[PDB]
Amino acid sequence: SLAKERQKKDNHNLIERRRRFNINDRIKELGTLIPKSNDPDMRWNKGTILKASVDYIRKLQREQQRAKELENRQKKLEHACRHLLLRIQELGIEDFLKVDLRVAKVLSAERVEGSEKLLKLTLSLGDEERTVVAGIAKYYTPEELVGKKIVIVANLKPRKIFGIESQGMILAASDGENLSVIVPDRDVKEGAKLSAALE
Amino acid sequence: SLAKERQKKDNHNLIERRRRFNINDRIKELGTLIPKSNDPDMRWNKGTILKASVDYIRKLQREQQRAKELENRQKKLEHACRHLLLRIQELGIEDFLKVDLRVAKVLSAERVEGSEKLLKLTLSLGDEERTVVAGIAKYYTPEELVGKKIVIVANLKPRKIFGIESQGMILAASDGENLSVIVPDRDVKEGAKLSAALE
DNA sequence: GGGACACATGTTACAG
DNA sequence: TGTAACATGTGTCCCC
Repeated sequence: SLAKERQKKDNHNLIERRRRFNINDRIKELGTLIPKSNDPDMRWNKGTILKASVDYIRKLQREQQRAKELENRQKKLEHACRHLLLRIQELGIEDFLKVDLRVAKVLSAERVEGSEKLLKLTLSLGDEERTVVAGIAKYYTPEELVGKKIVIVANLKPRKIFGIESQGMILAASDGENLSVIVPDRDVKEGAKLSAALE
Repeated sequence: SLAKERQKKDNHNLIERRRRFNINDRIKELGTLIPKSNDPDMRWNKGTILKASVDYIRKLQREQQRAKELENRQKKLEHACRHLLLRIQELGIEDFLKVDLRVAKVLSAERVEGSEKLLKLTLSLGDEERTVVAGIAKYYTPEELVGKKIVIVANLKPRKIFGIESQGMILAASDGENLSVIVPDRDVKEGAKLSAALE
């Protein structure tokens, strides 16, 4: 029974060589996130890299109560600014036409893997077609707006989002724990230009 | 020499045994801080606690930088509204505009059990209510103060004493022989913001 | 020469 | 069973 021990040992070896390389490479990542906090006076070993990760987390847990009070405060200041701006009416109509608000008919509603926030969807502006990413996952289901037409912003530059190119942006009114999209009352031909000036 | 051979080993073994104990006891301590894994049936092996803490820090770093941006924005608002209300820009008046002195109204005052000289006030600023503690019980009765409009420092950091949170503190002046609160001369609406009188 | 490291085996749990 | 996850003890390397 010697030919088996030659392979039973070679199997156990690369089991641990995978486990060793796994943990020791995961500690290396931790070393990149911790702050230096000092000059080259202490050598970064696993003993200290871990101790630093613990000490780093506890400090971050201490700042948690401060941020909770800021998010509460911003909900109150956003409500004030929302009402304050209501009495500043100085938009030049030339500066409004710079923005091209357009009606778009939805074609795809591809959810995005590993993401409970963003939804990928292919829109159609008539002749032109675009793909836009929308952070509306937790509220709007994908197979809900397929075929129905919505209002977006067109004159934008294509920017990669979550590894996806999104040339455009979707309008949405929010109320915190719930948000809606913008939708034409009566059906119109998609790709239509929104215009405030009366003709 | 076979003793010196073992003595070199028995020491070498103990030095390493103390090293692994340290970097394993950190992973244990690192596990006490990682939150629940959304699965009440989960195996917490080291390779995952390291992976977990890495991801848990990458997430806390984003949340930290977010509040870092928010407090900057909120600080910018206070700066704008502060320079708004003071049209005649004066350099020497600075260091005092930072103080938000306002006229409040004592809705209800009650003595605090266990304190000889403390008083729990319930101030109204018109817009909102406030609970402020002041140490003037040895001089003012709770029956006197009700309805009396007092000037208070309405933007002091909330300091908790006697388990009650004093949101700002009232103004008082004492000559040593006596003590009085600071009121406005003519009757003005609650929540009126004091300012320097000059032209 | 002592502290940190990676590597090859002995032990336990009880997977898949 | 035979992995998968934790354990110990020994040899190479480092410092400059």
